[PDB]
Amino acid sequence: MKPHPWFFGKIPRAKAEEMLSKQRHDGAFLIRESESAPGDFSLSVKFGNDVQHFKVLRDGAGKYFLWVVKFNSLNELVDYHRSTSVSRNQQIFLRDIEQVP
Ligand SMILES: CNC(=O)[C@H]1[C@H](C(=O)N[C@H](C(=O)N[C@@H](CC(N)=O)C(N)=O)C(C)C)[C@H]1c1ccc(OP(=O)(O)O)cc1
Repeated sequence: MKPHPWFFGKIPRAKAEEMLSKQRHDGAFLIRESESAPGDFSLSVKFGNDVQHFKVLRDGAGKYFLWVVKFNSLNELVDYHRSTSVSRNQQIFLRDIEQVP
C-alpha cells in the first residue's frame, strides 16, 4: 500500500492556496484540517488562476459529503470526485498534485 498524497493535515487555508496555485493541472487538490471549523476538514482545488475551497460536511451518522451524495469515508469522497465534478457550476475533477520525490 501507499499513503495518499492529498492529506496535508494542519496547513493554513492561504498556504494551501499558495501551494495549489503553483500546480499546473486544474483539479490538483488537497484535504486540510479546517481553519474556520476546527475538528473538521476542507478541500482546496486548483481551477484556472484560482483555488476553490469546499467544506467537508458531516451528519449525525458520521458520513462525509460536499453536496447531497454522502460517503462513509474521506477516501471514498475524494475518489468519487475524480470522475464526478466537485462543482455544480463547473466541471472540476480531482487529480493528485504533481510532487517531486
Ligand atoms: C470565503 N468562503 C469560502 O471559501 C466559501 C466556500 C464556498 O462556498 N465554496 C463553493 C461552494 O458552493 N461550496 C458549497 C459546497 C461545500 N461543501 O463547500 C457550500 N458552500 O456549501 C465552491 C463551489 C467553490 C465556503 C468555505 C468556507 C470555509 C471553508 O473552510 P475553511 O477554508 O477551512 O475555513 C471552506 C469553504
